Amino acid sequence: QPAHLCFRSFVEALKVDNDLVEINTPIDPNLEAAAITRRVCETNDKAPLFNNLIGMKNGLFRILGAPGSLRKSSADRYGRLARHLALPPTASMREILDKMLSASDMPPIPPTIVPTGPCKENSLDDSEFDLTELPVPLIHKSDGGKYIQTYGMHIVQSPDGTWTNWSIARAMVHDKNHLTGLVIPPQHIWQIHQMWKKEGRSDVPWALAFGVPPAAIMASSMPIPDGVTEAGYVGAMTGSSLELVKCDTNDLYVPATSEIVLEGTLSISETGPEGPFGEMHGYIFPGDTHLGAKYKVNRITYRNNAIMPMSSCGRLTDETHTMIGSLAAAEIRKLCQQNDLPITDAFAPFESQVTWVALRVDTEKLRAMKTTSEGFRKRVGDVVFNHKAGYTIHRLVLVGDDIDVYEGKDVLWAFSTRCRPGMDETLFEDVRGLPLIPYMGHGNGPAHRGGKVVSDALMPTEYTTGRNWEAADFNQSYPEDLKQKVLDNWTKMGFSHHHH
Amino acid sequence: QPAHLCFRSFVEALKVDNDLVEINTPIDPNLEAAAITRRVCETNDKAPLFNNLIGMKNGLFRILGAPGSLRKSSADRYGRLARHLALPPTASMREILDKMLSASDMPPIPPTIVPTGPCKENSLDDSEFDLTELPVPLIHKSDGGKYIQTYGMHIVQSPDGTWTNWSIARAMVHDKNHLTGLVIPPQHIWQIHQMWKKEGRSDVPWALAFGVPPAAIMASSMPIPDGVTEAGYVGAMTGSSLELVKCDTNDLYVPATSEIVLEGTLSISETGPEGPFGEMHGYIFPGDTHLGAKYKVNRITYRNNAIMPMSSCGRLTDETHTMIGSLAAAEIRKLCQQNDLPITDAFAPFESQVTWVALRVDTEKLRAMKTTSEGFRKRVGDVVFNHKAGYTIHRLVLVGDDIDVYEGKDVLWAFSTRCRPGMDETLFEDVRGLPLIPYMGHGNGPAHRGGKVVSDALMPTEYTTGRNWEAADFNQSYPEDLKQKVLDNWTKMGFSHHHH
Ligand SMILES: Cc1cc2c3c(c1C)C(C)(C)C[C@H]1C(C(=O)O)=C(c4ccccc4)[C@]4(C(=O)NC(=O)N=C4N2C[C@H](O)[C@H](O)[C@H](O)COP(=O)(O)O)N31
Ligand SMILES: Cc1cc2c3c(c1C)C(C)(C)C[C@H]1C(C(=O)O)=C(c4ccccc4)[C@]4(C(=O)NC(=O)N=C4N2C[C@H](O)[C@H](O)[C@H](O)COP(=O)(O)O)N31
Ligand SMILES: [K+]
Ligand SMILES: [K+]
Ligand SMILES: [K+]
Ligand SMILES: [K+]
Ligand SMILES: [Mn+2]
Ligand SMILES: [Mn+2]
Repeated sequence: QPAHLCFRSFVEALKVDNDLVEINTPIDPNLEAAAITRRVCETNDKAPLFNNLIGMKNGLFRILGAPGSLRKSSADRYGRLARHLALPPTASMREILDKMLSASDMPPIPPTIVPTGPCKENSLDDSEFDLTELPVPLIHKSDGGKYIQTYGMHIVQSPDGTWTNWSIARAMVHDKNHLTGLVIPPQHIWQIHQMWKKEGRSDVPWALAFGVPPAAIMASSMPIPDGVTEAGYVGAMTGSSLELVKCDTNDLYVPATSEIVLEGTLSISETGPEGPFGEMHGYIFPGDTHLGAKYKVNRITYRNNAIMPMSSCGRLTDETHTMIGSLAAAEIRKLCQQNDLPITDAFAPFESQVTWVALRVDTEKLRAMKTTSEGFRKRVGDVVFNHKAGYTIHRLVLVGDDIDVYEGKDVLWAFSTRCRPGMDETLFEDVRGLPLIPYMGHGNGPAHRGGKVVSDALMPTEYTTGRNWEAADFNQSYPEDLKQKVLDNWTKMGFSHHHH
Repeated sequence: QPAHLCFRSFVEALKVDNDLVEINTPIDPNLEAAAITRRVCETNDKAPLFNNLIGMKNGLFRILGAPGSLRKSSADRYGRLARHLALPPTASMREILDKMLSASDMPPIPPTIVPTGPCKENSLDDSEFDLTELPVPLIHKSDGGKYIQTYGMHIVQSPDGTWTNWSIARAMVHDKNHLTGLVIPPQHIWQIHQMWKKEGRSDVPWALAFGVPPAAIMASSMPIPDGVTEAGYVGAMTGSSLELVKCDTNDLYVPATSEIVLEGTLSISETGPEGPFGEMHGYIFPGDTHLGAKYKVNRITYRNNAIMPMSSCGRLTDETHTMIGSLAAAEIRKLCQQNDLPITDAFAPFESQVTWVALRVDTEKLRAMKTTSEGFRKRVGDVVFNHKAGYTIHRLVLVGDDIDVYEGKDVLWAFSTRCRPGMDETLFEDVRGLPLIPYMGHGNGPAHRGGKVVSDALMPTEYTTGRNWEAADFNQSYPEDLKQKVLDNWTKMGFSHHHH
């Protein structure tokens, strides 16, 4: 089966790519696996596969770290993401995000139910497993639990059966048969949870599948619209109906090739201690435990020689940056276009800790709108910050057509030189904020409200008559024939490969 | 003579350092020399020495580009700056800025007058030179003139004789015996010019010395206090009295080893077209010519085989970043300390196009002040933005003790995660602004006023009880013994030199 449709095949793809380090000597899931993975993420090294995890029993489990993190080379920087999607390993960010958006104007391709798959090779009933006895990692030294769930997919369905959501949300072991985790507004797992709570009759049927088809974990990390079943969106994007098997203990359906599946319920009434956790923005607040949602596990099924993917998240660069930021930016690009705004490209610069999105403006279209910065900033921020796709983003930077938003240095240049602090910005205090950002939940103001801004790095003539500068750079401040002569004589004169 | 005291010796030092490319074939001063130099600056290559400049006659002149730009290696990144100051080539930014500040609490060491020096080896009187016939560079394709002056020192003295200022300000050729250039508030050349204008009796005696002692061009680029003669400050910093010779046609004194000296007057009444120029923030606005100050040249003296230093300035990284930004930041650090503010370090991140300064706070001292963000931001911004040392800086970022302000990635991390937009910021609209920033002079508001901000990236507990987080990074979220084990086993496991 293809790498984008089968996690086991994805691991083989990383090996073939010379992008895997297999570690066959004993590694402790208490911090060691995650420390190695953290080092990998901070240095853009090969992904680690821990084949000999201290505490692994009866097949549960090996760990793959850094599944969606960056490669060292510029030419295949995003190759691990490309390998989630059947794209060439040299694919650009633009090409990856376009692939992720391509299903948004296609009919869904609903999944196909099959009678069995590798995820049924082994099972443990409620008398046979204990989550406290598995080699669940302690990911950061101050975490408030062992975070089993950093790269699996939660599966919950609306009470009326019409929407099945797949998403990533963290969860940690509570006791032998429970997890606690984040379930917070406006996330779809929370929206669905609320539907069950208002119905008031039963806990939410739930499954958590680890080592799912890579294309499915990508959509799990993307804020596709309310009501849209991720499986059919992935089917459309990949051109293939995903094969799913029914859970044993409930009527949810999981990918046939899932490495590990937990089946059970998400409580509509119970909570338990959750966190703290070393989060996407690079911080942990030791001791800041709060009550989180509580999951009961009734059954485990798993592949022979199951592999658990793990994100050792925090400071740059890991899945919480490459996937959360970029996929939010993609959805924001589309949202803006659907609201008739002249946005061509969007990206969350890593330098911003993926709290900014830079929006590239088609300034020919902007000029035709015969508008102003104040008005335009207001319109953009209203669209984005009132929508779920804008949840994680606290600063929008509007830039003109000369800026490549996928290049952080160029975004920082434009922001620092073209947006006058205060005057060229509009603050938004009556929008939902992301509490996980330290300046929100641990800051001076409301944890859940405000703290957002549109920063307009469009110059005045971009609204009127057109760009009225040239850059003072090699590219723009010298004629073509001279530039080429300089380049052609560069090594001859005594000065200093694409792939590397 | 030492490299820090003699420009010719500095050029030899760069050669010895394997940090020079000598180009002995003909190079056109019309764009080609500056294009090569621009490429060097954008790639951190070796400095170019153009020994065969088309139009060089009777010894005027060779060009050295990129004299204060960066080296490629991390270990000697700032080595060219270190070579201005007799520091080891591995000197840190902190060490360079401390050297530049060291004279601020020392007695001046006044200069020594000597009867002659190399700068008197050749001369051209007013019947013998024509500035339009020298190989003056066109630095950017849209510049409004040939900018002879990008790395020399203007020398002007107060009418009462008590202050002699040395500074860098650009100037271009106007005609055979005049330059035009920027002379703008609050710069010392402008302050002195104003004194002569109010006296109303004569034009300002002036000299412009190119290829001065490297320690002197550093102080020329630094906003040392009003009234302080740079020569005595350099003397103190270097521990040696600078040797100066008298001009032939006026009573100013120039460094004995200056490569090229122009003597004449800065008019108190005349102006001429100046600019546009590709400036420090990375832009040129073609056609934006404005009236500038007008200089009359009466005499040229020069060394045999004179070398003109040239900054091909614009986008990162060149002298306008390494020297303007860093030296402003140094002076701001000292200013803050002298105003009893608990600042330990300051740097202008290159990523900000040197429009920001990050201020590292001693948060033990801050806690003892029993203050708040609003109050502290206000106090810091009042000190800095009401002072000349703050002129070029539009954003101050306050960070706590865990942030290395000399590392832009860490400044950007702290700004993006710890400063809530709006709430954690104070805008300053009634301060002098830097018109050269595009969002000022070519922006939506007053060109010369406002557009400044203090952004407080101190977390709330840094004002009260102390830091209450750990970073989710390799360094902070794993114990020492584990980190060391990981590092020791890194290459053994299969993962990937200081000098490179
Ligand atoms: C990739 C990824 C992702 C994620 C995550 C992760 C990862 C790796 C981890 C590691 C686990 C971390 C964590 C966190 C931390 O940082 O901790 C986080 C946060 C983030 C932001 C926000 C808030 C939170 C999470 C949780 O927990 N919760 C939630 O909520 N979310 C989330 N995410 C996101 C998501 O996935 C999206 O958003 C979609 O979109 C969903 O879907 P829908 O369907 O709903 O749309 N997480
Ligand atoms: C290093 C350097 C420096 C500079 C420069 C340069 C360089 C290389 C060039 C290339 C030539 C460029 C130019 C520009 C452009 O960019 O164009 C500029 C600007 C900048 C900012 C601001 C405004 C302007 C100059 C002019 O022009 N003007 C002035 O004013 N200034 C200046 N600078 C600064 C200075 O030097 C300081 O500031 C001190 O400090 C002085 O001294 P005192 O004594 O007064 O204190 N420049
Ligand atoms: K999703
Ligand atoms: K603007
Ligand atoms: K100066
Ligand atoms: K703050
Ligand atoms: Mn969803
Ligand atoms: Mn001065």
